Amino acid sequence: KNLKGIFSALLVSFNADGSINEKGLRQIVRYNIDKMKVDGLYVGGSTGENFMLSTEEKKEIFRIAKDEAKDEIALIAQVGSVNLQEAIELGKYATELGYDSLSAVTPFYYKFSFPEIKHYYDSIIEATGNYMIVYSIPFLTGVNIGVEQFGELYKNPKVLGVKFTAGDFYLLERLKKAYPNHLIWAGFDEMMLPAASLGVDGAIGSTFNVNGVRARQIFELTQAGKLKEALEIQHVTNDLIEGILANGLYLTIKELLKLDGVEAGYCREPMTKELSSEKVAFAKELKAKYLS
Amino acid sequence: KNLKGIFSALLVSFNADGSINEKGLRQIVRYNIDKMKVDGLYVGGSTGENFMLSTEEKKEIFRIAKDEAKDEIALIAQVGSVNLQEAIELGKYATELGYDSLSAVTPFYYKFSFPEIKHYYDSIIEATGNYMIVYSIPFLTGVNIGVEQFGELYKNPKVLGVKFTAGDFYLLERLKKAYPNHLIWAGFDEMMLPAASLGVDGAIGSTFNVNGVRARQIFELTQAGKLKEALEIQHVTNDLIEGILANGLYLTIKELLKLDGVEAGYCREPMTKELSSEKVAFAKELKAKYLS
Amino acid sequence: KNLKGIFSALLVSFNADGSINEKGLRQIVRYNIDKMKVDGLYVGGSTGENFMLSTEEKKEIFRIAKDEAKDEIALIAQVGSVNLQEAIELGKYATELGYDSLSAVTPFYYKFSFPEIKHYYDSIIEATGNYMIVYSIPFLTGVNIGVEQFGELYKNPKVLGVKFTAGDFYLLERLKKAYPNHLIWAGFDEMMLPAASLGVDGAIGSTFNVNGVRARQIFELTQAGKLKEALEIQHVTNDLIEGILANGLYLTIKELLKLDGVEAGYCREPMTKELSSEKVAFAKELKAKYLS
Amino acid sequence: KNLKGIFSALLVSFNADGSINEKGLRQIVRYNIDKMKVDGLYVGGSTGENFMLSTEEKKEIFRIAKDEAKDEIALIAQVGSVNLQEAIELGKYATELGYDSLSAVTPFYYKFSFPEIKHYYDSIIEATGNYMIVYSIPFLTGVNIGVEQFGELYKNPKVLGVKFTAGDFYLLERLKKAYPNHLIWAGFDEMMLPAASLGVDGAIGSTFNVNGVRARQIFELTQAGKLKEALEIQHVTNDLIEGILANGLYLTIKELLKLDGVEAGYCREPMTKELSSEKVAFAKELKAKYLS
Repeated sequence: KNLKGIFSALLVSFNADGSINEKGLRQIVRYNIDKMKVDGLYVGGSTGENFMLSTEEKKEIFRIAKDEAKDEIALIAQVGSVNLQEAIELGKYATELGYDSLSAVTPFYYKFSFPEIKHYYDSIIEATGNYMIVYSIPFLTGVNIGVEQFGELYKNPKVLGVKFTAGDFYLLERLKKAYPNHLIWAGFDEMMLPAASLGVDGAIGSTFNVNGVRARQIFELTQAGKLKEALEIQHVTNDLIEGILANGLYLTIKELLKLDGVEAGYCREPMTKELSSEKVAFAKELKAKYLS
Repeated sequence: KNLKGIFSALLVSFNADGSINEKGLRQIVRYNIDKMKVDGLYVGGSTGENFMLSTEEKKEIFRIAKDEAKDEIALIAQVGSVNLQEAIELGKYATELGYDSLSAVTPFYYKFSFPEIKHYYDSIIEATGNYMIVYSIPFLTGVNIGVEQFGELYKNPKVLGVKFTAGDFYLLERLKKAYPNHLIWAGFDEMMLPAASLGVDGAIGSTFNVNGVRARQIFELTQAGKLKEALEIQHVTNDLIEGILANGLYLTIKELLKLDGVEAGYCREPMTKELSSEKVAFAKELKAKYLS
Repeated sequence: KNLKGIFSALLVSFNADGSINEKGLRQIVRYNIDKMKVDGLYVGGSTGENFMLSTEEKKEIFRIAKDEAKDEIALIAQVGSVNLQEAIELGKYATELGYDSLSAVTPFYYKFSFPEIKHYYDSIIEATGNYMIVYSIPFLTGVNIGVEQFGELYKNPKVLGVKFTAGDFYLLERLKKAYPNHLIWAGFDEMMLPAASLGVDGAIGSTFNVNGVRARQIFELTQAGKLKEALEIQHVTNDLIEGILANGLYLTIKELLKLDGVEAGYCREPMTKELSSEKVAFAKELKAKYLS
Repeated sequence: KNLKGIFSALLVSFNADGSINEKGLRQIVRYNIDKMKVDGLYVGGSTGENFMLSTEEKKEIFRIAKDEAKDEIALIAQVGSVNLQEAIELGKYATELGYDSLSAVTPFYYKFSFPEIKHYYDSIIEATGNYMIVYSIPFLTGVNIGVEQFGELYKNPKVLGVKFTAGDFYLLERLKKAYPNHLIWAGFDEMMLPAASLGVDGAIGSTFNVNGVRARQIFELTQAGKLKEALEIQHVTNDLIEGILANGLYLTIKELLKLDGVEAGYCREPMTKELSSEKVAFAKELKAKYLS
């Protein structure tokens, strides 16, 4: 399966007690495939509230997403953790389910050396036999990987490239220059246009769960050099994203899904579980203005 | 029980495959009680390599540590996690095992609001019925709590105080001024003297597993106003700690335990699991210089 | 004069004792106009080694640059300082010489409040009667100005816009969306393409003193939607910039000028004043690969 | 002259137009000598609003301060600048006025290399013949100097030690261990007690202009091992400092000087030049609570 193009970072529907709501999760998967018209789903990322969940819950989500998606789209499994044994267990399970690639966040909390980081990727790859996408998110992890360091990771032929949720466009250019055959997915939806201008191969985004139509337009128009139109659509997109961030990122994407009849559920504690009535009214304004 | 004084942050003995070495873990516990003469153990913190382990492995460690220490010292169980349901489950287990207080790291990775942080602490306390010590470690978590926010957390009468592994001595003084009946444990071993000079109630440290004799001397002498002797002991201690840090923190403390007949074992991947031979020899030099 | 387009941040030629070499400075001005084909010069910026100089030296550079350039190109005078009285003295002098606009760095070193920063700009504008361009360079100053704050600055109708030497492309987009008639000049030469993709109005850059031909090509091709070609030229440009940064930015640009018969002189202490012979040889390789 | 002990960082009296008020500056010098009973004065540092002034103004301040103080106290002249030629000119002037030592902030704004920083210090020392105190203020300058780097600076026998306006007590202890004969002055007044516990040789502080009685008490009680007493006085001191910081640091110290009859005047633009009315009243409350 071609892993280029537009991937939603899959949100998960939770019940009030924090358990997975399977019906709701399935409705989110279907909405992304049928209505957002994504090329793929990136499952178990930050957006899936993954790091607040048990290993069993993470397995449940992988199972559900794949059973619902079947073979209609590409599927990437984020299996990274501070616990390398958990990552390997999850990696094996997603690979056995048929996920097209794994991805793994750089290990965090502790200050791991680069050799420890490389061994972590190499271990998951060896144990699973699957492809690997390096998940880079400096603003959450505090981990910054340089161009030489990416080169060392890329010595393993099963590393396909990087989910680049980072704002350094000089690094972004140098990585494309140095490793032209390795892939890059942009991770900041509000910076899609300038990333696409530097030749990234796709994008993985939480806002694509509701704004997938615009996201594809910006990407395809930019690659075609229709910059004036791409920019107009990036401007509207970012008015919507600005509102979503101000109101509460995951809760507001979910409220926007609910407004279209998707049972997107609660957020998982210790995140705030439910929007206040004021913020629900704010999310309705965003719906009326940008997604009607 | 009295929770003041010197607490070692308990290191864990791992086998080559990353499983727990029960024999070796009870030896580290014994060495702390009998040879380091600590007031208590802080179990499942950063030093215990806790964040790289499964829920079951964390329970095992709590079980073994309590089974060995019995009633002889104070015991604090660090149960914090990005997963609040895990924290609750661990908090209940440790309470049922008889731990004298719980402690929990501020939830990390995601950027949680202060009301979400307070709700996390209040939830663990309500579910367990046990005491709580806030674990503050900004250099790992990126989370900074202010004096006013501590005041809000301390509105819950079961919050005893804070493990302050933080380098802001202005904040430290302000907290002791503002909340005189609440406890503070210093978390940076290499700054014990200046922290004790500001009236902290004890210390929780990784190096006390091997340097617990000097650590008690710095603390007790500083409190008695014997600054001359305390400083001399802090200088030697920091020669040892500078060496430990340069050679590899958890591995070098484990090696120093091994040199005293304690089966401290390997570190847990994704941490480097054993020292290079040259670094083994460096730790033997530290042992000769500072701990024989 | 039109202030859009390509502006070199003017380097200055120093003698061995740190005094201005007039003959060399005029050669630099001429090279930029006649060979780099710039739209204008930005005089007295970081690149001019401005902050290491006396007030009289800054005035002599303004005087010389303007006498050499006459009315052939646009000229912007950076007059910012921690000293507001100095900034006003320089602003008046540059305005009297006929500079097309002033620019001023946000006052730095001390942690100024935003109302202090706004008063600083309004004060320079009132005293001089000239236009003003806000010079934003967070990586040197530690000052970060937000969208709402730019709006307060832009309440003064003499503020034309901002020199944006910063790497936050979400802010960049939001600024162009919120204040579409105010101008933005890109300040990071190695990020020109993605900046131009978002509709910046020009660029101010140190490397344009030698790479002005390619810099204009990237900028014009990007705005025309010729991204494939713009990206190829940005990749070569960045191979050159990477080498310049590794070798020493100001000295290396001066070395590349010298190789074309421009007497670009020494750098000013406390910067290193001269390249080593090894680094001169390195600059010759850059010349042979990228500028021959 | 003995340079150990308590040094006020001299505040400067400005007129409404920003010019030096000589009468007010002499009154501040007198008040420090006669009422605060300081060991000495640190002239031309951040507290003196130095970096917002012209070279001539800085000279006037140095001349006036020495003329007023004569030989009654120690005097240190801060002459550092991004302009090394200015630093040398200022250093020569203060030296020939008879200042007991010079001091110089690490060059800032530009990202200077360590050999450039060392050459800056050696150059000022060579040109003046005077002793040098390294002025380290990381939170303003972003410059961090390590133990080994201080060793390299200390190879010049005229480098006496460091004004440590920094929060790292581990570094503080290491520097005192490594270079026992070199001096350290604490730069943060609100952390005087823990700095004194680690054996610093004195303190240089802005709040000593108004609170030098308690400052000397904390320093001396701490050095005698009377910690419970020192801590009490440190608590009251930090209540006053917390108020001062919240109300506006330099303006509020100046208001407290004015409330004791000293014509401490305005601050210099671009700093806010006078307190708002409500903040005048708050400063009055500080006077009544802590300095009456």
